[PDB]
Amino acid sequence: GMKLGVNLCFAVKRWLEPDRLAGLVRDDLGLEYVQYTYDLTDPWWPDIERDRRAIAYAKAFRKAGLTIESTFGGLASYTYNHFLAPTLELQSLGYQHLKRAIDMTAAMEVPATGMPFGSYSAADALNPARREEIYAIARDMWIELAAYAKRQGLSMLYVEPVPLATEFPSSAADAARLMADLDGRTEIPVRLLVDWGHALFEPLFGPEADMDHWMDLCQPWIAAYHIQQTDGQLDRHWSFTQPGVVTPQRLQDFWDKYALTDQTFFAEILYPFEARDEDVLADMIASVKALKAASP
Amino acid sequence: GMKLGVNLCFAVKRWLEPDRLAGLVRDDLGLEYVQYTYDLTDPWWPDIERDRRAIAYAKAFRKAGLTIESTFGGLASYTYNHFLAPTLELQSLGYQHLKRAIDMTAAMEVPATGMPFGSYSAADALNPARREEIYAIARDMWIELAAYAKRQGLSMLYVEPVPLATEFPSSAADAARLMADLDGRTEIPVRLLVDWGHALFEPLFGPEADMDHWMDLCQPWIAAYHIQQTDGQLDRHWSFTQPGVVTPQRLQDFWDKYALTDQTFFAEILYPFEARDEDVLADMIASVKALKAASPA
Ligand SMILES: [Cl-]
Ligand SMILES: [Cl-]
Ligand SMILES: [Cl-]
Ligand SMILES: [Fe+3]
Ligand SMILES: [Fe+3]
Ligand SMILES: [Mn+2]
Ligand SMILES: [Mn+2]
Repeated sequence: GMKLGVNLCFAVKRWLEPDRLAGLVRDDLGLEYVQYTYDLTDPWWPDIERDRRAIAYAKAFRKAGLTIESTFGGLASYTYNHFLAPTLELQSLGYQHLKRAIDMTAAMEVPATGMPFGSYSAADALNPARREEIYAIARDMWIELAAYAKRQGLSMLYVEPVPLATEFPSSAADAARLMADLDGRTEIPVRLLVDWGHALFEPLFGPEADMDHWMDLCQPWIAAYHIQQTDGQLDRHWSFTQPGVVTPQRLQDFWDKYALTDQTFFAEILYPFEARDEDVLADMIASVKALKAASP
Repeated sequence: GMKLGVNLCFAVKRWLEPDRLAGLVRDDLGLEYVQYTYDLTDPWWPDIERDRRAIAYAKAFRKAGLTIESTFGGLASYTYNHFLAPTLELQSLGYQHLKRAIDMTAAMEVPATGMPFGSYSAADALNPARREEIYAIARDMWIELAAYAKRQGLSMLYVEPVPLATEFPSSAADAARLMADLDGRTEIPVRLLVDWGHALFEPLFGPEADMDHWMDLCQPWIAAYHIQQTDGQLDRHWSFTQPGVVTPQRLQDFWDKYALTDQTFFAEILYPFEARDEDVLADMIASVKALKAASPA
């Protein structure tokens, strides 16, 4: 069936021991394809200690026979505005964040990394001229960072669109424009990672909260996915033990409809900090079994 | 009335212009006491750019007539395990995290900073020997960091207990132990900031999920609070337009019962990222109006 994976966001703060985490993904989840989260080792940490730990993960995962296909921004990263921030200095700290995340990913010998693109201030979000001026700087920064990433040995970067009018890209049309702006201008490809819970967010996208609309405008650029359960009313990141609009069969039918091959459906499931480790692990296991029960 | 303040977590990613943020707290929320969040300027950022931005917020708030009483950890910070992490290198990254936060706080001329103490890994959380080993290192770290803070001009550090058995301090008994261990050993005081949603978390604390139990074991050490609305079943951080067990009047009755004076009740309200700016702002204003509506004895 569908190529399933897991983003390690479920394990944040909890199963930190590299061999224990690899074993959990292999033996408990029965999954092979992994996306490593910045929420395990912060790009900003001094590089010696950061990379020592990130490399320990990379080694443990290789040894368990798992494939870390990419690293990706998480909640610590998403807290700040990065490339669409309201000052050049803050946008340059976005450059430096991603530059450092690229270094860490190269230390892991992982081929790709990505993140949401960034976020406008409240004032800037309301001002199209301001948005475009900021964006032009951001777009040039990603050209330079693609070149850097290529020199570090990476093969691809990703941008993850978001369900916010105050950020970019939000809509399938926004993502199409970003992808056109970068295509033929970057030394390695910059592609889209589309999160099902973002695309299906109804309050912002209404009748365009629809994955066919994403394929219509963006199919050729979508290189990977985040999957999660949601009611379409907030970005839930629920597991597949929970009810909502993203049934496992809906996922498998999309997979088959578009003849997908290597565009990993990474489960990106978030738990409240205060949930107990045993309950999170049980839930994650039942959730993966629910996903694997879809009929191809 | 009770001493209300606001933690700037509600503004993260949104009202970032320093004078607009300051004016919003002053004019729209009608408040004076502020807790600045690490979520606006990351302690890890390079010092020069980091302090330029942090200092711009400090100056704008001071000019608007607001008092930034402390800086405090937010979600970016809480993502990591820090002082209770399973390797000494990860613990040392927690040390450096707070050291850098102290640098940023001194640059702002803010007198105090704090955060939750840190977090055990899943394996270590179940090994009392490991917990003890890790904690003894953590405690020694905070001693050194209190010495550094004093040298940088700070007056106080805070630890925020949390509603997880995998972290310490969690219970009022944990918090009393940490406080007792550190009292007389630190060059400036290390005190508790208690979040009403953490103390009132029922699934962990059962009948000890209430604030009188916190005063019974910890009163002398609780120097500030986070207030939020909650149903007591998860750590909600709801605003005071929402139903739940932490009513404005209950907060005012607690404030009067214990003769509190300067121990600021900072509203710490969390909004989904995807909520619209104007909806967050409207709700925050109605929430602060609800809090001000409480009736003092
Ligand atoms: Cl572990
Ligand atoms: Cl703004
Ligand atoms: Cl440092
Ligand atoms: Fe996602
Ligand atoms: Fe809190
Ligand atoms: Mn999301
Ligand atoms: Mn909390």
